[PDB]
Amino acid sequence: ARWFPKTLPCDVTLDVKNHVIVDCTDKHLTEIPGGIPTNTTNLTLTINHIPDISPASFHRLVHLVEIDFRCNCVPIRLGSKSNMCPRRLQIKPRSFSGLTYLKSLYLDGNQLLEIPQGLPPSLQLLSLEANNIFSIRKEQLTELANIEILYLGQNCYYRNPCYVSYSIEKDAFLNLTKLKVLSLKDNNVTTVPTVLPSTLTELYLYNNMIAEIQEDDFNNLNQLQILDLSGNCPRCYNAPFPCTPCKNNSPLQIPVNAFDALTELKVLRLHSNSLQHVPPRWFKNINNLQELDLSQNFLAKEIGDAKFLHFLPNLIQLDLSFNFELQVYRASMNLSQAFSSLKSLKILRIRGYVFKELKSFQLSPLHNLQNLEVLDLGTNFIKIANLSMFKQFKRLKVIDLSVNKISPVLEQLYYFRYDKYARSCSCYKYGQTLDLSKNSIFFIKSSDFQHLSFLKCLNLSGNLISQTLNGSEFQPLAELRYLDFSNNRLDLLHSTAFEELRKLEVLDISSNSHYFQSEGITHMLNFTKNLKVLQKLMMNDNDISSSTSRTMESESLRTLEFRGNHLDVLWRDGDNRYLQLFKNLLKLEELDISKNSLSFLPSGVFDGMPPNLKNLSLAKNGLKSFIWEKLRYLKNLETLDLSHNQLTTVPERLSNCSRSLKNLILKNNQIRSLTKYFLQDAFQLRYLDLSSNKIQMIQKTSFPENVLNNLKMLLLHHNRFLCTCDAVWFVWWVQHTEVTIPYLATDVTCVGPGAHKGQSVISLDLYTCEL
Amino acid sequence: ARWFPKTLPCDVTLDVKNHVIVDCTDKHLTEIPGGIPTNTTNLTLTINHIPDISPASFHRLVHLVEIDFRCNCVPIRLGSKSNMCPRRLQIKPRSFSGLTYLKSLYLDGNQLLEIPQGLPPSLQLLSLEANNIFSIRKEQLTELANIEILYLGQNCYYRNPCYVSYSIEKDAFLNLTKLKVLSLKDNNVTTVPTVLPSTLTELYLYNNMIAEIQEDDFNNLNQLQILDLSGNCPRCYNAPFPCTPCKNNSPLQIPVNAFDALTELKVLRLHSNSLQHVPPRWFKNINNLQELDLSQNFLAKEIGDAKFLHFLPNLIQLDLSFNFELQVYRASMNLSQAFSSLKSLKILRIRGYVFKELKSFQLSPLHNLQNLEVLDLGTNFIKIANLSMFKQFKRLKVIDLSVNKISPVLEQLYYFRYDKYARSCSCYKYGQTLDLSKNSIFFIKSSDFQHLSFLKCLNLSGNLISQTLNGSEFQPLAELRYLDFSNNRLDLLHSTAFEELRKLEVLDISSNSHYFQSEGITHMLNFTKNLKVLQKLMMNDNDISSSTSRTMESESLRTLEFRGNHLDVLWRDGDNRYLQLFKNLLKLEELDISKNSLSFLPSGVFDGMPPNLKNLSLAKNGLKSFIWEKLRYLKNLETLDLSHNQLTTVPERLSNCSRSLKNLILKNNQIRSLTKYFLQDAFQLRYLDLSSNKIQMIQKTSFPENVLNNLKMLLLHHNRFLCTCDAVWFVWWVQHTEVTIPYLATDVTCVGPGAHKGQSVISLDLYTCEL
Ligand SMILES: *[C@@H]1O[C@H](CO)[C@@H](O[C@@H]2O[C@H](CO)[C@@H](O)[C@H](O)[C@H]2NC(C)=O)[C@H](O)[C@H]1NC(C)=O
Ligand SMILES: *[C@@H]1O[C@H](CO)[C@@H](O[C@@H]2O[C@H](CO)[C@@H](O)[C@H](O)[C@H]2NC(C)=O)[C@H](O)[C@H]1NC(C)=O
Ligand SMILES: COCCOc1nc(N)c2[nH]c(=O)n(Cc3ccccc3)c2n1
Ligand SMILES: COCCOc1nc(N)c2[nH]c(=O)n(Cc3ccccc3)c2n1
Ligand SMILES: *[C@@H]1O[C@H](CO)[C@@H](O)[C@H](O)[C@H]1NC(C)=O
Ligand SMILES: *[C@@H]1O[C@H](CO)[C@@H](O)[C@H](O)[C@H]1NC(C)=O
Ligand SMILES: *[C@@H]1O[C@H](CO)[C@@H](O)[C@H](O)[C@H]1NC(C)=O
Ligand SMILES: *[C@@H]1O[C@H](CO)[C@@H](O)[C@H](O)[C@H]1NC(C)=O
Ligand SMILES: *[C@@H]1O[C@H](CO)[C@@H](O)[C@H](O)[C@H]1NC(C)=O
Ligand SMILES: *[C@@H]1O[C@H](CO)[C@@H](O)[C@H](O)[C@H]1NC(C)=O
Ligand SMILES: *[C@@H]1O[C@H](CO)[C@@H](O)[C@H](O)[C@H]1NC(C)=O
Ligand SMILES: *[C@@H]1O[C@H](CO)[C@@H](O)[C@H](O)[C@H]1NC(C)=O
Ligand SMILES: *[C@@H]1O[C@H](CO)[C@@H](O)[C@H](O)[C@H]1NC(C)=O
Ligand SMILES: *[C@@H]1O[C@H](CO)[C@@H](O)[C@H](O)[C@H]1NC(C)=O
Repeated sequence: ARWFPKTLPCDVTLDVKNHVIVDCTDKHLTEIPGGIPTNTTNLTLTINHIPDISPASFHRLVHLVEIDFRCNCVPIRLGSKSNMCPRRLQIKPRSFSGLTYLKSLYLDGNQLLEIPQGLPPSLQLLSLEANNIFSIRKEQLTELANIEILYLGQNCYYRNPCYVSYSIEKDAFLNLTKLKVLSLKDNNVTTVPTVLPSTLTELYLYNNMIAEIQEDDFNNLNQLQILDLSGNCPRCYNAPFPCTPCKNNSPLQIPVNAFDALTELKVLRLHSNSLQHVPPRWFKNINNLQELDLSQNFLAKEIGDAKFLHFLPNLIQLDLSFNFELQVYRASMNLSQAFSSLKSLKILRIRGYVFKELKSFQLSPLHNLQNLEVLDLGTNFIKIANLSMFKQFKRLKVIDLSVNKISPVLEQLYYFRYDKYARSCSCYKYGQTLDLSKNSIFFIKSSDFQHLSFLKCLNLSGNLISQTLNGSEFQPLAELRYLDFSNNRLDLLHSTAFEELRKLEVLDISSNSHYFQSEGITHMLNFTKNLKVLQKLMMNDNDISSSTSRTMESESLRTLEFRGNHLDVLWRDGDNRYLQLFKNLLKLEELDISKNSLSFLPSGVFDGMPPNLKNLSLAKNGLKSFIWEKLRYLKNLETLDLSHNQLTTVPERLSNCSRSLKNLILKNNQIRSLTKYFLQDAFQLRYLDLSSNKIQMIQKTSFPENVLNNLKMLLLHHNRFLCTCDAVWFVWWVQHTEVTIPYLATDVTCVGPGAHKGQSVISLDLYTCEL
Repeated sequence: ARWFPKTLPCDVTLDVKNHVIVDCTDKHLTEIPGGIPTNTTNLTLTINHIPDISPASFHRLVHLVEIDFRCNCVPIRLGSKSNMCPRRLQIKPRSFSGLTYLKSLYLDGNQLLEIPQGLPPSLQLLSLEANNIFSIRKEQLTELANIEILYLGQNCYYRNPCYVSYSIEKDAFLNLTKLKVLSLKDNNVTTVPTVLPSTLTELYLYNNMIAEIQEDDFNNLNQLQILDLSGNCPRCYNAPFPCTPCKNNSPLQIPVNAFDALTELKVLRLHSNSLQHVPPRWFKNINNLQELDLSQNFLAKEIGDAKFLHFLPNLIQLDLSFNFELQVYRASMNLSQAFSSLKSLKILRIRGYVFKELKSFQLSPLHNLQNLEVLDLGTNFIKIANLSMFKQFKRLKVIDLSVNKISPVLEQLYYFRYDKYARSCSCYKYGQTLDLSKNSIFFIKSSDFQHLSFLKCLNLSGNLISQTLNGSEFQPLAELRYLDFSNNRLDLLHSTAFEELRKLEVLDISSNSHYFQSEGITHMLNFTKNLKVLQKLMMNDNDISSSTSRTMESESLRTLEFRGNHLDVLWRDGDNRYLQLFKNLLKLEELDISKNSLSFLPSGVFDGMPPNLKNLSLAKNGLKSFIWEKLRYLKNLETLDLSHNQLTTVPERLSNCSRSLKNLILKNNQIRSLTKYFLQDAFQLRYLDLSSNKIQMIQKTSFPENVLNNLKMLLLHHNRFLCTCDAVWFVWWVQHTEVTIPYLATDVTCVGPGAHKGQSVISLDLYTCEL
């Protein structure tokens, strides 16, 4: 099909407008490759080991609007220790001055000592994060007259130390009259640099050594929308990065008038500034403020008073998390009445207040916040809460009591990571959610959920629930669509478990292995019959090796996850009793029986499958053999996942095994060669992964072109390809096909013979085979 | 050193007396190898694919006392499905008649249709388990006149069906006048064969279809010591193998006088015979009975009466497990007073009686059993037990309440596997043990252990204990030496946790990841300081990535297991705070820090190790690099485990890195070659494992003979050895060395060049390299 093989080790993409995008991310390059198109608008060379840039680098590439050249020499402590960068990136004079249309230049993570000079006046975005530039001088910024976005952070901090204070000359940035975004985070800065251009919308000064704000510091910044001063005078208790507090337990000192000019301010972040008081006067001339982060201060007392809230009627989010007093376990949470001023508030987070008992009235300041959607009281060591108090919170989307000690999306390292916005080189959608995960609930009964019939998802994941559910425990939860009961100890003595949840669409009972791990106890896996609208059942990692019921039954269920169990034991060769375990799941479309130690599949398994099975996984089973002909029984099979097993062969004729099969995943097996007519007449096939096997040769008979050319994708990487004259067809076909084959640059490689060892097949000249 | 290389693919061992033991177990043989020594006494050829035996097989081997030729054609359902046996083993005439001294012949698992004829009269043991011989005729046993031990079981059952009843001619075995042991288990037998020779000591008739015992079936068996009739009329409820009960819920019917002749009987197994009553009259003329198994019957009621116990004053073990009535949850356990007649009883097991509440007086029948050592009341769904009742059981070695629902060694498939004696092809030693594992204990306090100060080991593994231990919870356990607290939710707010256990030698807090998995909670890992005689601490799989204490301290601790945590995060490059975490464990000799995602080791780690570290594991870390010179800091290092990582190199000179190092494990890495002088002057080295790497060449310089010849073991298997003329030394050395190198038969193999591919280096003739 293709007249000229793409030999360039980079992905190439058009988009008309008006971009030619060349992506060489992580291609182990030591040089900018030759042959990059002349029309290239966006060139990405991130994560390679290109030791320099010169006028030759970009000579022909005059239409470049963006160079992303990040992490070609990452600082020692941030980067790989197996392949350390020997010496800082070298940038020779006039390497960029030619690039008349260059709007964006990323040079992060290259150990640069200075702001590269000779940059073109078209430049809008310059990024220099994670270099060794720790002294900014007005003279070096004159080239940046038209610059709008300037990232200078992470040049002086514990992962990349400069061993001195950061220095910024007086008025360094003032004459940058178009600068909108300035980031000087993670830099050992000691004072807000001044005067700043008034054109700024976003100023990031967090994680620095600024002990005081002068009353003038933000005087002219009347366009500023985001200000972040977090992590100056940090709260260091249980900090999981090195942490130096301001001396004398001092807070970051901010004059009461410091923010007066900031009338456009939308976001103010004062996380981890050791604040003991939040003076109302701060917010006098800011009315448009939407997001305020006061997490990680010492505001426990202030939470009970908080007069400043009366000045914040447009505030959408408020974070007061991790303000607890050291060594104190409060009896209760004292929320000021001032919380009732927050007419616009959608999200309130008060993790880590740390208190024993939550009572209904303590939340009364929140009762009339009409727009409140999220109340997050996680990680509080709450021991006692009458859950019925949430009858007054039907309007909320999420009530998060996660990680508490109750008994009758944000990343998991969010509040405690160093820089949550550092650049590297779920049942909420069902409706109202009560997250009780990771608590101490050992016993449940109906009245625990009294007045909570509005709930659509309940998360009980990671409690201690160890009882014989009989259908009486959740009786009030008449609307519940999702129940996450994972990480408990479900005891399925009774097949009536869960049947009171009459609207239940999704049930997770994964990781309830405790009672399935024990011998000669009853287990009623036919409990599914009673749940008439159940769509998805997850029963992963339960170690299930025995069952009292021979069959699971459902008229509704579409997806069953049954991974990490012992069907190998249930289907012990010679025992027929459980071969139809899934057969009466009549609408079942997706079955995951990966990680079940199925070395082999007894005969009967495929006949036993329910008639509409579409997506079957047998991954990670140690399968050593597989009667491919038995796929004939699975008349609606579309996706078959046999990844990570020990198969040594493919079928003689795939078309003779299944007429429906579209996606066949055979990665990570022991396949040494393909059968002579493997894919012959397999017209349905659209996706074939044969990566990470031990294949030497592929001949045309096995891979007919009328089948290959309808493939959306064909994965061949990490095999043992022998590039002799017998491979002439494969090598040609690979070089000239339209079919998408990932990693042709990286990992489609001859292992021999000698001459061609280690070489990419895409680059292979086999002219000697046609003399 | 050796003049003639051992080329035979079998392990060969002398023992003077007077045995030449040739072991070819699992060597993928399709033929009996040539060159087996003529003096061979014991030849084992188990698990190979040798399709026949003939007079050539053993022609020269006239001193053979034993042939173990098991599983060269295992029945379809018991054996491998990837390599099924095509056709039953063929035994030609007169293959054994020469073997005049043959005392033992195992031919199990070969699909034999008949009892091999022409066997020598010296034969004492014949084993034919898992063949297809399901009709025994007196005529075929005339060859076995001197036989003592005859195993005929597993020839007709669900894993290897014959589709008919087993047949034994009248008096078939009678004229075998030396037969001591007869096993006809798992055979679809319908009646006790008669008459049996009176010389029998052991008779195994379990797992069969015998509905009745005739009163004379065991009349003449006055030497019989073991009788097993289990699994005839089985109790089939929650059976995890296919199970057909006798009709009408009938028991195995046994006349009251059936055992009268059995005066020597020591062991009687009546497991899973659906017995409702145990008539005293059975035991009238058996006084020497030591072991009785009555598990898996319907003896719940009978346990409360049990008059038969008065006839059993010499009984050592009694098993009454899994006698519960279906659908009944008794309030209490009713043990007859008759239990007090059991003067000799050491072991009593009553698992699966199934009851709610255990009370002190219910065990009073056991109060004066002076020899009682084990009381096992596991798997009973006990909800309530005042543990102080065990103040009356100081003399016991083990009190097992494992797998219950309390809240104030036997294999895990023991009671419910088909044939617990089927042949395939711990803190008890500290003193008194109370096993509370896998219960529902959510909260502990001191009084829970009142009157239990005698305890040496307590197993709390797998409870729900989720509290902030402060040193008050275990105060009475003044003698406790071992605490298994694994699989709980330890909350280490307080460094005083566990300090009341003043005699504690071993603490397991593994798999208490719950509170270490959460961010910005306190964790006092310095709790170790208070435990003055603590020798071993296990804190595996806790996911530990943060710690409030910088250092762990102990004057006593010798062994710390810290595997499955996140030291990679604690030692994040640039953070120095935790680099001395283990340093003040002054007597630490063994440290396991495998599975900690340590891609690299930051500098400081080895300087941070405590000074007497001997045994270090860094296995399974994905280590991509390792500064070998840093081993100089570990001045007492003896064993270093770097298995399962990604190391590509060894040190230039191992001796220059450590003077103390004796055992170096480098298996499962990516090592492609050895340094020129790798082991030069490494005089301390005794064990080197380089198996499963990618090594092509080993030269003499790297492996000097003065170092090699002090090695206890040297592992080289599963590498990528190239057998060219450059390998001449290695191939010679390997063939001629005394040094133990396992798997020379199986997996020390040339990968090339072409000519020698797949060939063992032991067998390699490289004469062309000296032509
Ligand atoms: C932040 O700047 C301070 C100086 O303000 C650096 O601290 C100096 O570091 C050297 C070498 O570690 C010491 O000998 C000096 O005495 C230090 N001075 C002070 C005042 O502490 C600090 O290392 C810088 N931080 C980073 C991460 O580079
Ligand atoms: C044990 O013997 C019984 C009969 O004594 C076998 O059962 C017969 O099996 C055949 C073929 O399956 C059937 O046609 C008959 O219905 C069965 N007869 C009866 C009376 O049940 C049984 O197959 C044998 N078991 C094994 C495991 O070999
Ligand atoms: C030892 O086996 C006893 C019967 O099986 C079995 N399996 C469970 N999962 C139970 N949970 C459980 O509580 N019991 C006890 C029980 C027994 C009968 C009636 C009511 C409660 C259980 N018994
Ligand atoms: C969220 O920040 C909590 C501070 O740390 C922290 N860590 C634990 N592991 C506790 N267990 C625990 O019960 N608490 C609450 C507490 C706090 C102070 C005094 C006594 C009890 C815990 N608090
Ligand atoms: C190309 O560069 C422009 C300007 O920097 C940018 O807006 C656009 O999103 C880029 N496209 C990419 C990386 O695909
Ligand atoms: C429930 O909470 C757990 C544990 O915190 C989390 O993994 C899971 O995503 C939640 N489940 C759902 C369905 O939201
Ligand atoms: C479920 O299990 C078995 C039948 O397989 C039976 O004992 C029980 O009554 C059944 N109950 C339901 C709801 O299917
Ligand atoms: C050798 O055979 C004899 C007779 O069967 C037996 O007693 C002995 O255990 C055997 N020795 C070994 C090591 O297998
Ligand atoms: C215990 O068991 C028997 C039933 O076999 C009954 O007769 C006896 O009286 C019971 N005793 C007590 C104290 O429960
Ligand atoms: C437990 O029994 C003991 C008698 O050994 C007694 O001291 C104690 O009061 C009982 N405890 C409870 C909680 O019933
Ligand atoms: C405690 O019990 C568990 C079984 O529940 C077992 O794995 C462990 O070995 C026991 N602990 C000790 C120290 O024997
Ligand atoms: C330890 O906890 C117990 C009970 O929770 C309490 O009696 C005691 O005061 C605690 N010890 C200390 C020093 O707080
Ligand atoms: C553990 O560390 C804390 C400070 O981090 C200290 O208060 C405490 O006493 C230490 N405990 C021991 C037992 O050394
Ligand atoms: C390593 O070898 C060099 C050269 O013999 C020597 O100077 C140095 O002391 C040696 N170090 C150790 C730890 O043996």
